[PDB]
Amino acid sequence: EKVFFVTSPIYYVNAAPHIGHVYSTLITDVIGRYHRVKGERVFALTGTDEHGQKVAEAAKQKQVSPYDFTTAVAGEFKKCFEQMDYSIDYFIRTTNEQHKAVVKELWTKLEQKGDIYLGRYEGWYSISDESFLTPQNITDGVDKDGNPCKVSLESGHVVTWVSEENYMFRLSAFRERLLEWYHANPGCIVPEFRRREVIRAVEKGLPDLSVSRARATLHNWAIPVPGNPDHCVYVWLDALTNYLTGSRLRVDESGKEVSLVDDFNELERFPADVHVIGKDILKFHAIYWPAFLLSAGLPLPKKIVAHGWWTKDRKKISKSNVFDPVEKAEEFGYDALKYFLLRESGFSDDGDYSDKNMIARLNGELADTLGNLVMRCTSAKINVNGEWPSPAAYTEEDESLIQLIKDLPGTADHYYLIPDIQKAIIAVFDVLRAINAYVTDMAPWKLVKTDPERLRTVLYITLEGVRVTTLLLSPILPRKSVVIFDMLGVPEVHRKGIENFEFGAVPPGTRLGPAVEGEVLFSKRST
Ligand SMILES: CSCC[C@H](N)C(=O)OP(=O)(O)OC[C@H]1O[C@@H](n2cnc3c(N)ncnc32)[C@H](O)[C@@H]1O
Repeated sequence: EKVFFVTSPIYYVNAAPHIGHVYSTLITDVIGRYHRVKGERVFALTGTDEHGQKVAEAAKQKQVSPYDFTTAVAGEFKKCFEQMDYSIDYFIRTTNEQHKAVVKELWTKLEQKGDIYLGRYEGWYSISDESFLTPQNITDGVDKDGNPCKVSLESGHVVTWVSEENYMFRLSAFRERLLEWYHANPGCIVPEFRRREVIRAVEKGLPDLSVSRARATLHNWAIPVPGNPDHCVYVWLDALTNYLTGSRLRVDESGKEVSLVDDFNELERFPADVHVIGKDILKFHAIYWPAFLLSAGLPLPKKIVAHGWWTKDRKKISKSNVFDPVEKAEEFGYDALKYFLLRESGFSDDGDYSDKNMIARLNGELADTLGNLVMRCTSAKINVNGEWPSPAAYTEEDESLIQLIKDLPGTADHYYLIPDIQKAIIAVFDVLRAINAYVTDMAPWKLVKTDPERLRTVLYITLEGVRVTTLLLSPILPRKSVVIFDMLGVPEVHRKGIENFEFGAVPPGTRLGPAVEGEVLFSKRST
């Protein structure tokens, strides 16, 4: 047993944060959260990637030193993510000294086992992606200022030629072993098809990788290569090591580091259980990262979730679709927008954000299915005693609904683990819709007069239903799930832990929380 260790990719500090990074870190957060709700110990980890030519030149463009610039931008990121009301255990920065120590340690480790040598790289490169590309991965396209240039087929950004004496990691040595790892662990890359892509790529062949760069090129704004000040460590070998650094930092109550353990075992975090990333950076996480680790005698991660790219109104996120997530959060609600991001598309798909679409999913899932159920379920009209009634005899119809509620956890457990947050959300909302049909059917408004003894069995099942679903929706709706429980008057101990996935863990005679006359759970908006 280990600390469950979930990651978010650390982001380039060249520009303000947006929905893309909020999205990636939310997925990180939800996986971390669910596992905590399971009662497991967890370490979630978002951060910023600060070194390298991309950011270095981003600082030059804004007429200011990288030190001042990166600190400032990295600050916008901590602010955004604080306001997004997450629950991550650390915000890492590659400018941090303890990190640098680890990168140098890893570098040395790799050198030691003869898998780094001094070579050349003569080929293409995208500064904007800090990615080496082969000629097949570039095409003709327009420079800014209209000039003919070469653009990346992956990114679309400008690619410049590079002819440098660089340090080379022996990636080609590791293709057969990588291929075993992909096959030995047929669920280590999700969604499935993105796995297949990785395997096709590795099936063809791997060249050795340039893991250092000419100091000059980077504007001296990267971690030096050990034993050779003339070089700096490739931004990605630096950036990828952030996962190993967070696994070795010890953190205090204010979220600041205090110490860097010598060994990764001391904190029982490494290797990552889930590396949430974007499809755009798969090759580094699924080919490079594991290759480095094997070289160095380290463990490999368990799972890499590579997701799709958001767009707004089908047009791509605006360099020049203004998208402030914190405002859309203030507009519609923070849990509401978290939900929408997680529900509106799965990891296989390139989601398309639309205000009107979210108004729909708010008004017709959160408000009208979930919210609606709760408002009836807890009411002086139906629940005249404001308690949890004792169940009478169970109808077969009762037993059907219950079986759905008994099963619902085990199913969502798989989907959360896959991970597929979408097929875990619907899974719950299938059970919420059922619970709702049942109640319309049983007509408890009528039963309060005809058959109070039967109304006990109806109200109780509903309540336990609404409870087990809300419990399993916690990581999606962290703040509203607490409001739901408060209305239900569930004890705090029954809001966490697998013991409370059991049907009927809250016993009858439990008193409902106070009834506020205005209290609406989710607010129906204009179309
Ligand atoms: C070892 S980690 C080093 C990573 C490196 N520092 C880096 O890649 O920096 P970066 O800010 O350009 O990263 C872009 C990342 O943000 C998300 N993302 C961005 N745009 C998105 C969108 N439109 N939709 C969904 N997700 C998006 C997505 O996760 C993608 O990988």
